[PDB]
Amino acid sequence: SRPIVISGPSGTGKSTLLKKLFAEYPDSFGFSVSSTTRTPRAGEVNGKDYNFVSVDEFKSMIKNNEFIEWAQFSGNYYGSTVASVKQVSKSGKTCILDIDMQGVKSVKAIPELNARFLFIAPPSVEDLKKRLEGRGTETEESINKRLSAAQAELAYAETGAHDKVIVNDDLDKAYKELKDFIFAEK
Ligand SMILES: Nc1nc2c(ncn2[C@@H]2O[C@H](COP(=O)(O)O)[C@@H](O)[C@H]2O)c(=O)[nH]1
Repeated sequence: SRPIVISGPSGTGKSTLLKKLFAEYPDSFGFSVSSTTRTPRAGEVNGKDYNFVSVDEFKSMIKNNEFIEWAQFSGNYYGSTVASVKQVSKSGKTCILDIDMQGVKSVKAIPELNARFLFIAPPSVEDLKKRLEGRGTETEESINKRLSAAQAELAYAETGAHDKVIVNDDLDKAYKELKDFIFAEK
């Protein structure tokens, strides 16, 4: 039951690594489903990817102390709840939290959770830029901000804040590392 917090910039293939994990070990791990006020994307199931809540409900959740941690990103709110983590743990599975660097810093400050920290790094920031540009979705201005956030995360990883850093420069290789880390148990 030590929760594993996984973080890393989007574009690293991080969702595919976890997709594989939950495919191979469906009865061993439970995902912490965060609440968010952003709008759902095609493919996302409310209650599975996120619990999509209004701003009035997310404010009520803040005032009633329902979060382990919460942040804002691009004007929308996101947070991990006490009740989603508690339900996975009482099911008897290992809780996995997929959160950003602000979320990592916050859970670091909660000794009680006793979490493990795994960071999934891009091959390099230049490579991340190529993937984000190759998607065609982002603008010059959002990509620049994402690269600046990924540089801040890599500098924070060199303080020794995570228990393990995986460089995802090949999915199957990073997936073998991820399972080696996890099933080591501590
Ligand atoms: N701190 C924190 N960050 C989160 C949480 N859920 C998702 N994030 C993040 O906020 C960003 C946006 O996620 P997206 O909108 O793509 O699903 C990503 O950096 C992702 O890691 C949460 O519960 N807490």
